[PDB]
Formats: sequence, structure tokens, C-alpha cells
Amino acid sequence: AMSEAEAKLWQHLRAGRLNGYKFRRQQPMGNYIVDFMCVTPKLIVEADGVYDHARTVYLNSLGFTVLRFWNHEILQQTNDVLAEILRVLQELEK
Ligand SMILES: [Cl-]
Repeated sequence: AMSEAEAKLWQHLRAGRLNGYKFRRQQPMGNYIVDFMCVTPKLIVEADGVYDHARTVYLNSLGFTVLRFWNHEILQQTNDVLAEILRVLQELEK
């Protein structure tokens, strides 16, 4: 299913809850499935428990910024994580 950290983060990102930005979860993109993805602006957010460099390169080639958080940040520093997601969204729009 979704990890504990992923489920905790989806409550905040679903249904346009983070300032109206629309995220979807577990979205296929080429060879990959990304945890959370907003199309406008183009942002992928992932939760991290070998780094796949080619994957990041591919997602960046499609125009997506990728933000990756440790599970412990999502679980114990959720407000700060949300603040950083929002900041990046707004930066990417501006
Ligand atoms: Cl993947």
C-alpha cells in the first residue's frame, strides 16, 4: 500500500489542501511510478526510507522538479516539510 510516511503526507496534499495545488499519488511516468505529482507547476515529491540517478535525470528531462524527504522529516517535522513543498511550488510558479 502506501508507507506510513506517504499516507501521512497524502492527507495534506490530497484534495487541493495545500494552498489549492493539485497533487496525485502513485503516478506512472515512463519506467517509473512517482509518490506524489503536481502538474501545475511541475513538481514531484517523494518520501525516502542505492540512488537511481537515471530516474532523476529522466524526470528532470520531462520538466519536473523533484523534492525528496526522509521519512523521519515527514513523520516528525511535517509542518516544516509542508512549508518547504509550498515554498518550492510558489517559486516554480513565479
Ligand atoms: Cl519508480
